[PDB]
Amino acid sequence: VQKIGILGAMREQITPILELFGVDFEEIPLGGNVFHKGVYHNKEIIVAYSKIGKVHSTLTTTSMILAFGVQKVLFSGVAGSLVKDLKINDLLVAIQLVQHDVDLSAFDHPLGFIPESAIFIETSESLNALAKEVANEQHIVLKEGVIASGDQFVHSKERKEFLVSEFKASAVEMEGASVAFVCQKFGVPCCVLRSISDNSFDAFLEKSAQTSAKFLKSMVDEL
Amino acid sequence: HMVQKIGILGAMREQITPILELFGVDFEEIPLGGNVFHKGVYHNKEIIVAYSKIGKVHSTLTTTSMILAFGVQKVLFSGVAGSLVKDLKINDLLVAIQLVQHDVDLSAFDHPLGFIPESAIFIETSESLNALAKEVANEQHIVLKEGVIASGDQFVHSKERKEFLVSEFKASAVEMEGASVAFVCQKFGVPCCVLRSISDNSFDAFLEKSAQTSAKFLKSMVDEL
Repeated sequence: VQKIGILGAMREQITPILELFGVDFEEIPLGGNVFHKGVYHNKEIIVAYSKIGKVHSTLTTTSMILAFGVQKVLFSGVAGSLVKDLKINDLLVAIQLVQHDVDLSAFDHPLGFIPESAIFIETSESLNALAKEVANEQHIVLKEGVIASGDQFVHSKERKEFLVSEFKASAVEMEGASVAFVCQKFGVPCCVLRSISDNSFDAFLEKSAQTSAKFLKSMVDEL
Repeated sequence: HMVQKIGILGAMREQITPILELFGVDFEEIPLGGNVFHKGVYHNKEIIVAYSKIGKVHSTLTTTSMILAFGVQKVLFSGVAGSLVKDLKINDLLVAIQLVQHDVDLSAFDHPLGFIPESAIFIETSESLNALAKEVANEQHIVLKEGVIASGDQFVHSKERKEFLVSEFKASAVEMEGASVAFVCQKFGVPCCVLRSISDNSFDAFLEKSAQTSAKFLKSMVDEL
């Protein structure tokens, strides 16, 4: 059978996903997290909220793989734009992700680099081409970019500009890079999608929750 | 096979062969998620040893695999740290009573620095493993200090950052993996003890030295478990 992981970066994204898929979902607790497991079109679907920041999101993804056997992972959520051409409500597919807060510069490593790893983590060529396929069939503009992730909420103009000079990043958030890393380590194809959320707010989040559930279901139908 | 199983993590790859050697039994190598796990039997326990790799995502991943894939019920975590206070000097051994993620910053939503929703600023380790470390250090006339340990994904070297960690968190030392391991163990219900040799206040001689010291200490703890 197929086994597919869907991770949401905000708790409010989860209900809209379960309801769109239509099938019953068993609630299953493991290590502080909650995993929703259902059958749709004869595939196992595992859905969960990541929780906040890199340790939380690493734990959730690691448990999704080792405990539920998911074979592919789809991670939606929200990011802040760092460049003018990226406007509120654009959908961005991450080709590369960087942990922006990593600094081993004292040992002569460049910023973002950990030994036995790399500065930029790649996502799955096949899932990304399918997202472009889904987006075209649905008349959505899907833009391509580098996402930066870290355990700070980045608001200041100075930190934003450093992220663009050093990593060539388009957008910023808190979980993406850790999730894509874990998937690489286990040889599990991953796709990370973000709707742009800044350049009064619940409405933006609600709607973006509804439309991401639709886009993910459409990727699953093709898988 | 045995009923009891214990995980032993090292924050430096240099710490592993001394540990494997001192326990003296045969270890089988099991690769998983980019990590290598050494599985052996000593006394009436299965022992699982692994290097954590560097920083918070690495170490969170290794611990989760150790708990989930090999069923460890207790975890002992050794490595090196930097001093933040004057009475903590090179070659001291320190037990972390509590741990904090010093780099977390959600102050834009009015959260105290270090706090993440659904968690706490301070993560706790095992009172009973810590009192055991203390009993062992008495028996062998070894110095074991007790303190708060700060972790984050930057090698901290400036005076401004060191003084923020003291004033904000009352930390006594700083390193890059402790808080994340104590956090995961907490999430699964697994008692955890974190032990650090102080590396500051040549580097390699200090390392080969401390790896021997800490492997003896770790084995002294298991012989009493």
